[PDB]
Amino acid sequence: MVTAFILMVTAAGKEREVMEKLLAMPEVKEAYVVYGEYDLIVKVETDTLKDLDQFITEKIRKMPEIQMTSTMIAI
Amino acid sequence: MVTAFILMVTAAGKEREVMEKLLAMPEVKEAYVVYGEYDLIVKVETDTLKDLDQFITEKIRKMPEIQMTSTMIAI
Amino acid sequence: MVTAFILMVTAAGKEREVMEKLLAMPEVKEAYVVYGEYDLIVKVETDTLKDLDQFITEKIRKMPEIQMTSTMIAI
Amino acid sequence: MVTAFILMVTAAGKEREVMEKLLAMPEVKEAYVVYGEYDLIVKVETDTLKDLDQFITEKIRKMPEIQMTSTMIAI
Amino acid sequence: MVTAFILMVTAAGKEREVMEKLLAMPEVKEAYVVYGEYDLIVKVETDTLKDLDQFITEKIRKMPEIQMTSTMIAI
Amino acid sequence: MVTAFILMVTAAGKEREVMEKLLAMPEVKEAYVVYGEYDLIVKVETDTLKDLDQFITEKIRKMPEIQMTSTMIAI
Amino acid sequence: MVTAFILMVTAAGKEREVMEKLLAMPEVKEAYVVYGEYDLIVKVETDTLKDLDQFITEKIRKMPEIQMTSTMIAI
Amino acid sequence: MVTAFILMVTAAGKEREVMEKLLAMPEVKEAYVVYGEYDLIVKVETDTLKDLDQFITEKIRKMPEIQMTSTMIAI
Ligand SMILES: CC[C@H](C)[C@H](N)C(=O)O
Ligand SMILES: CC[C@H](C)[C@H](N)C(=O)O
Ligand SMILES: CC[C@H](C)[C@H](N)C(=O)O
Ligand SMILES: CC[C@H](C)[C@H](N)C(=O)O
Repeated sequence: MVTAFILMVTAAGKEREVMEKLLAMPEVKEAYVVYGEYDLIVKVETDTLKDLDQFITEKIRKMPEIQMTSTMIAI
Repeated sequence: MVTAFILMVTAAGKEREVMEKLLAMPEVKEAYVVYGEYDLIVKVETDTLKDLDQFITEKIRKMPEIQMTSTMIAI
Repeated sequence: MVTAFILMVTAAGKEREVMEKLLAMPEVKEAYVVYGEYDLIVKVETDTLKDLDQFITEKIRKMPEIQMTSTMIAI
Repeated sequence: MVTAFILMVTAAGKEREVMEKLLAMPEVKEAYVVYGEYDLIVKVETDTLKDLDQFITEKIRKMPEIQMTSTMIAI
Repeated sequence: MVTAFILMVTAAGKEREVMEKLLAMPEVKEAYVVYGEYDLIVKVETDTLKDLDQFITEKIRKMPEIQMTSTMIAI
Repeated sequence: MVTAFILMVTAAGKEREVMEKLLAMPEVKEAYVVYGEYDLIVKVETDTLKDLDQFITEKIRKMPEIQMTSTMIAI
Repeated sequence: MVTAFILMVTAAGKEREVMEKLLAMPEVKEAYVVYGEYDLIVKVETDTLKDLDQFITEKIRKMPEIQMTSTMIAI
Repeated sequence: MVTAFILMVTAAGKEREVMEKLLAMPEVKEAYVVYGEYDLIVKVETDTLKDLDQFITEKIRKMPEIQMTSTMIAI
């Protein structure tokens, strides 16, 4: 199994709507709007790294409101 | 009382327009146009953290001219 | 209640031992060793902001093994 | 007169003692320990740019506890 | 021969579209979608530096889907 | 007198047109499109720091094609 | 299989000697000294994520000449 | 001809002495001590890219007083 945290910067004022969309996805276990350089922190759990790759490319990167991400995979 | 410093990037030709909105807000204690990656730095104070949350999420991040923000809460 | 995520950098080879010490703290709700710029991601919760201030400055940052912390307070 | 905000990263656990030292300097108008990538924010005011550079050089950079800094001159 | 690595950020939902354009170009030796701040990394080779200049300025930076690039020329 | 170098990131494919506009300004002495994290490097010379401040706010920041800048003042 | 690009900053003047050491490692597929903020780019391939972390930990991070690194896992 | 701008970080208090040594090199066309993240900005010109490669790696980065360099090649 894979557990990872994705830190994201979103367009100003869209963090809440983006968070709600992410929370509705099965891969997403937790999501919070936060203070600092990043706007959202999202915890995801997938069966494989390939699945995590697909979550990033097929879900995250197709959302225009998300601008910059940093992913940290638990080990 | 909660004190925080907010770094902001505004749309081109709008940093003065944003400063004018900021300098009319009760929560804004000081505001400066600065050199660098960010256009402005603003020191704000609210009674509680819940109030800061509302202020930043609603009055700052939804301001049309704002493109990005990074808030540093102080101790 | 205040929720925050602490991104940490520990001295080399101390990640695991630091994590076990953190997991013993009542404020720590989740802790993970991760691959990336940061060595650990820790979810903490306190009753007030003043308590978090105390926990981060007097407990967490005083741990000999911890070199850097970047705390993201949740809205 | 030159006004500038200096963001600094300190050795973990030394931010308060550093802030107190800084607060004792005449050029320092305000100083706060903050959450985020940076640990301290300081507002300084000097008569000239020359004096600002001398300040960070003779005082700031000569403080072992201070590890990294970013200066933002106010306009 | 000049070799360079180009880090690129593309518009949302366009990273595959860009990869398809890149993988049809003679100058592209390898191309990968990557995690992080950048969406793709591409290794290119040209006969001369003047050719690289033309290639990057005209075929890469004018590509409609490209939002930002950072090119690292190799020795 | 003040001499400074301004490093800038521009929208992809607009670096040349931005450079031409800057070169036409009396304050600008040299300008080059460059490889790396920055897209343009511009050398400016003004009578006072106040004039440099005005160049940044009234000229640079009103140009939508310019996205992020870093200014280094000679001393 | 996991493929990743590692960008590194080395002590000034030690980049080539470091590159040669890296090139002697089986996990390293290619390596180049480059212009820019980073001094070296290395492409590595390991069977697992676990092995990638062990690689940078046992080899990369244990090289005194290497001062800073940024890893980008390829999808 | 190849033109490049080298952004440098020197050991503390060595900026001026490093600058005078650089000004003596035929490749160096302009050199300035500056306020900011970098200590010096140096404009250099060589007849070919291969010569610049040699100049930066075998001359510049071998200078004991220089700690970091980020070279931006001009188009
Ligand atoms: C609510 C905080 C927002 C999202 C941003 N991260 C900031 O610090 O300003
Ligand atoms: C109290 C905050 C400390 C100093 C650090 N900046 C952090 O966010 O963890
Ligand atoms: C010509 C280079 C462009 C402007 C950008 N700086 C890059 O490195 O890709
Ligand atoms: C040859 C390039 C060196 C290593 C450094 N990255 C620079 O740009 O100055």
